[PDB]
Amino acid sequence: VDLAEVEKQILATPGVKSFHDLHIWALTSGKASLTVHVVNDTAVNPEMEVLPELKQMLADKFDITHVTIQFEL
Amino acid sequence: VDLAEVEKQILATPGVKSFHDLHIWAASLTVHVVNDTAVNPEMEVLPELKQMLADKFDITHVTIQFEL
Ligand code: NI
Ligand code: NI
Repeated sequence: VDLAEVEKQILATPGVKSFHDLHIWALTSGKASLTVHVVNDTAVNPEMEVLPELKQMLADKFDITHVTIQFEL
Repeated sequence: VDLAEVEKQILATPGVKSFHDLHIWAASLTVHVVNDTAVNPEMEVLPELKQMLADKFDITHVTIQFEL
């Protein structure tokens, strides 16, 4: 997992203003686990309009399928 | 940490319908919450869960994902 591409792809996602507290570590299984705090734009409900896009991108681009994404304004 | 008491308090929170993928390790907590679909959980649920986990369990390193 290239942490720079992960950061770039998070900030490249429509409706993402910023992020912090990105953690990416290996589970016992050796599979990637990710947590992140995302500040979404005021115009989008991120549950509907950002979360599915971040899930899709993290799976497709990084093979990360164990995700917990929190949104703040 | 009593996961049974964490479970009760999460489910006791207004706007919470269910949760899964609760993980607590050295304390850090992650969880997936299904909110009531009539509630945007970003203002009506998230701060409430964060203050409850702080008050009741001394847990402040939290990541809560709302979905479904
Ligand atoms: Ni945060
Ligand atoms: Ni889930």
